[PDB]
Amino acid sequence: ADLVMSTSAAGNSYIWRAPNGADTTTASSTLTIVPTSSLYQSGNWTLSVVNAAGCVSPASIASAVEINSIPSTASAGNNGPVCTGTDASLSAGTVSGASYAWYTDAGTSNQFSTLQNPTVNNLTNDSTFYLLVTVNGCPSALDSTTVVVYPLTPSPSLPANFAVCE
Amino acid sequence: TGTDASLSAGTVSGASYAWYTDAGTSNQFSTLQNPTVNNLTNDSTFYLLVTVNGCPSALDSTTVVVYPLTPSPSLPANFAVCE
Repeated sequence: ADLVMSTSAAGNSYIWRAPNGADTTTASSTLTIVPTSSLYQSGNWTLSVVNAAGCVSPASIASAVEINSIPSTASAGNNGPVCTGTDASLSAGTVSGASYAWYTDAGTSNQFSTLQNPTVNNLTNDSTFYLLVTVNGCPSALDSTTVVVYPLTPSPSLPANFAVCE
Repeated sequence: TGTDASLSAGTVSGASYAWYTDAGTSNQFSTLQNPTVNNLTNDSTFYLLVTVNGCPSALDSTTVVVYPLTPSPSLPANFAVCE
């Protein structure tokens, strides 16, 4: 994600100091760092400004930036084939402390559940479900699963109505 | 032959697990400690990497051996008896 830092301070030019000493400038009160850059680094950032007389302000109190990694995905699946009309359950792998979120659509707007292994009610067809796993606020890609519904059992066949003598 | 199977891996301190369908670990199979395997009809093999603090630990192949098909039992040919 882009790293965005800004001030409200007035100045003619703004001086941005990276934790590792990298030092850049801009005319704007807002600096955006695109993550290809040598400045896309975590740690304590400081700012100082320079006015029209060429005078540089004291540096600001550092603001920490915490760049989090993107977690790996959880294994995801379900209990296996389900008889048409009955209940089923989903399954997700355990990772270190993380929240789980299941969605009813690939576009994760319709929240299904927040459980590690939620159940699914009344499957009559091959509904799919989508899993996100979030650690320290960072979601881990997305994992689709399909619960396969077995075909309906055909009726057994008996002889036609008949009669016998005593 | 024809049924399901499961894989197994030892527990180590916090580590991620990754199983591959090939020695060249480009085709991700699963990320579970002990994932299942569906429909084995032959001796498929699987490959395990274990990663700690970003460092993968060599590679470990396993083979799930599939038993040979049960032969059909043999009965006498069609026959008849009197009441």
